Amino acid sequence: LAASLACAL
Repeated sequence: LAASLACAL
């Protein structure tokens, strides 16, 4: 979840 937030942004 954490990495997917960073990736999205």
